[PDB]
Amino acid sequence: AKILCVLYDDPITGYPKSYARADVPKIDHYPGGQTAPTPKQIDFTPGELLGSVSGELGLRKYLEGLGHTLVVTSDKEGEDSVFERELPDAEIVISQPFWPAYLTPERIAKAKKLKLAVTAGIGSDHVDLEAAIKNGITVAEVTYSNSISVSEHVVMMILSLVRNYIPSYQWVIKGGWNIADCVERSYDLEAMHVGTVAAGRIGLAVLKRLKPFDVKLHYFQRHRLPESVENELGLTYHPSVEDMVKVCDVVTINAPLHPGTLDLFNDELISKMKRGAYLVNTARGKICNRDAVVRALESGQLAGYAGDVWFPQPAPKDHPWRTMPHHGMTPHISGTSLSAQARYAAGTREILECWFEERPIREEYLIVDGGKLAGTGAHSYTV
Amino acid sequence: AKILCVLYDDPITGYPKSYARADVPKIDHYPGGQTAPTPKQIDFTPGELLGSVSGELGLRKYLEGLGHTLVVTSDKEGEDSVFERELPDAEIVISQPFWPAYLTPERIAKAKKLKLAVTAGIGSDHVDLEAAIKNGITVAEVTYSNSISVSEHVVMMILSLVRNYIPSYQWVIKGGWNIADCVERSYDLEAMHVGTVAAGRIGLAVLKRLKPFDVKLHYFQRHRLPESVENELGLTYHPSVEDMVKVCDVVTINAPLHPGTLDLFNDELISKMKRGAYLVNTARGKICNRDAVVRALESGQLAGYAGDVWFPQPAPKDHPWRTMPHHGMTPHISGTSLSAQARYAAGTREILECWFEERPIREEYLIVDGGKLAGTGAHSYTV
Ligand SMILES: NC(=O)c1ccc[n+]([C@@H]2O[C@H](COP(=O)([O-])OP(=O)(O)OC[C@H]3O[C@@H](n4cnc5c(N)ncnc54)[C@H](OP(=O)(O)O)[C@@H]3O)[C@@H](O)[C@H]2O)c1
Ligand SMILES: NC(=O)c1ccc[n+]([C@@H]2O[C@H](COP(=O)([O-])OP(=O)(O)OC[C@H]3O[C@@H](n4cnc5c(N)ncnc54)[C@H](OP(=O)(O)O)[C@@H]3O)[C@@H](O)[C@H]2O)c1
Repeated sequence: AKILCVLYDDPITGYPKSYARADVPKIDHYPGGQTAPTPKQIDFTPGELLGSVSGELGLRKYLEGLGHTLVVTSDKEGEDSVFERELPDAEIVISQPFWPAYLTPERIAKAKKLKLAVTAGIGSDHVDLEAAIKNGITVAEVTYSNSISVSEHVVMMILSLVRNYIPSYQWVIKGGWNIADCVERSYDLEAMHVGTVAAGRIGLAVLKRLKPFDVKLHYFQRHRLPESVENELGLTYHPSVEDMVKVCDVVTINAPLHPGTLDLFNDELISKMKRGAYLVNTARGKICNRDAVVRALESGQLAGYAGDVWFPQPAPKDHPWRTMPHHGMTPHISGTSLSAQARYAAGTREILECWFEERPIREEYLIVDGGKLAGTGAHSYTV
Repeated sequence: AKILCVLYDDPITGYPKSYARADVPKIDHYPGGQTAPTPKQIDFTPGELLGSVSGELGLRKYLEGLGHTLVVTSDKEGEDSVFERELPDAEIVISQPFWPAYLTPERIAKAKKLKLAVTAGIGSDHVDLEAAIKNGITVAEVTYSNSISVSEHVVMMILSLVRNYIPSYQWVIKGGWNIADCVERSYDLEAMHVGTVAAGRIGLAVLKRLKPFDVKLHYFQRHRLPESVENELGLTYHPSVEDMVKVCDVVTINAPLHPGTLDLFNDELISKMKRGAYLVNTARGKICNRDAVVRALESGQLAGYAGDVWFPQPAPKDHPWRTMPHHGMTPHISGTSLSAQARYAAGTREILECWFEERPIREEYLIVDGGKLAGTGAHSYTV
């Protein structure tokens, strides 16, 4: 069998020979009890670069040792590329959302042998779920593997927007001081109203982290959390996005991309937010209308916007989120920290082992299986 | 009486005509129960720029209503400055740590009428305390007014260093994507060992905010906290800084500048930290040896440094912290967010109202009074 694995390029300075620290903390389990991934073995040391071409997610010796062939490449765009050329032979396709091999219906129609599409990470919107259901393709992702990582990125970006971190760092590099230029748009987060769209693995983790900042917490999702959980964190639930955003100084989006959330934050919804509200989006790019975000930033309806997710990915050189005012963007990185890579690489291997040993894949990893949304997919997604 | 007040310049784009938001949250008290400042009146709306020359800390109408004069300038360095020229006459001198009117022994000795030195903010190391003591000068500061603001900046900076926020932002601006370049030094904070030097108003607030990030917490002070709080936040006490930093992935400094902390983090102490440790200093610049920090970053002993405090202030154009590798600096801004300004501006007025009506200044505002360290000064400072 042939496994088709798309990963991002090595660093332009070469694949690293050393690292800033000697190791990473050992993460045994996640909040709520889900165990860390359980592959029989890992062919890497946590802390190493696994998500790039040279890292191979630590998969080669395990796969080739079973008699399979593994194609690793970063070349994912075009019909004469390595990905789309190898696709008709692939039984298994793997890729990361940070450098996603888009599985369109046209590409799935060509992938005659494809049975398993693995998201090395969290979030399978780059796969056409409707077409995968149609063709009997199983879709899995490493649920929870980088949820905590993203929640850290969120609190970081909220604080950077509100406190005006990045323009202030820029005065340091320009040789200035310019206190009044830094702080004429610098506020404390303390006692602001913060609301999250979704209170799942990331959302709940953001709410727990936000709590000791003494903010007023808000959340909107289709199903409420346990009342006991709400009272312990001081949460107000809202039946609609609209009802939540109208009283929020800061909004975080932590929902998956599916028809319920596509183009959710458009001109209309953003106009219902508070004047000068801050918007953070580490979820998926297309949940916010690209031009509606730019446009509320230029007017001041949004005081700032930040996130790591774009559409498409990679973002083109002229993508307007690069140049819109008052942003604190990164490329899609929060879920591919070295710490997180250790977890979703182990989880990717666990899924493969389950596939090739004809053991069932963890129910929480599943998105679609047997021609339907299944597992976490039926809980979090819509088609 | 004459009040001489030193403030930073208005923005180079002009004193703002509008703000990103309509108001800021009203802060009633601080954690632990200390009330917010209690002036009889304020002549500003919270959220306005008060710490620049045009803001005047909202003091002019009040002071001139009583027949006093108020002289305001930013020109503060050297014997040939508006500040030094106006000083021999002043009964009261006010400045902010972010743009500090340094009250050396020489300047204090020439201030023939000086009886009160107020810090519009927190931290009175810019006043020579021994000379104030000897000359019978009251030194006061608005205790707690921006402690929470700094605790926010700290967590922002820890996350930025560890997750590698700023270089990844620059890849966005350069038109790139470059995941592996961003994340070859990107880590999660989760389960790292983090310790603070001091667990005071800032340091405790830092520890409370870091706890739900699931770090292992450490601290060092001169006075150990009781069991109740050490057990409630999972704190490990260390009897010295040396003992703390050798087990810490991340170190925060949150003590005042006095002889017990001057040059604390020198080459020798920094060399006992873990290889690849991250160092955050929102406390005072001189607590870290300027060149030792540069050396440790150039050698990889420190994986990152970040803070907002420099020496001297303003830092000159060629100050090596602007250009050392792997920094996430800002100018001195954390304690002068618009929200923090409302509090210490109200606190400056409360102190002046107490001065002129011969009411006692809040003991906790006091640093030196009656020829000795007093109030908070005796709790936190040494001479
Ligand atoms: N590097 C990154 O930036 C990064 C990394 C990982 C994940 N992500 C994104 O973040 C998504 C979620 O992460 P996760 O680990 O927290 O997954 P999760 O644990 O399954 O949580 C998803 C939550 O979205 C809720 N929600 C679903 N549909 C909604 C809707 N139409 N409106 C409002 N809320 C809705 C769901 O709750 P209800 O059923 O009650 O509505 C669920 O609680 C992922 O799918 C991925 O797209 C980004
Ligand atoms: N904008 C800014 O960046 C900003 C704003 C405000 C303040 N600051 C700086 O941060 C300092 C602290 O702020 P704060 O609000 O937390 O004042 P604070 O409530 O008095 O806290 C002072 C803490 O320093 C401790 N400490 C004192 N001497 C020490 C020593 N020799 N070694 C180790 N720890 C020592 C004290 O604990 P022990 O007595 O037990 O040792 C105390 O917990 C301020 O003095 C100021 O310089 C910066």
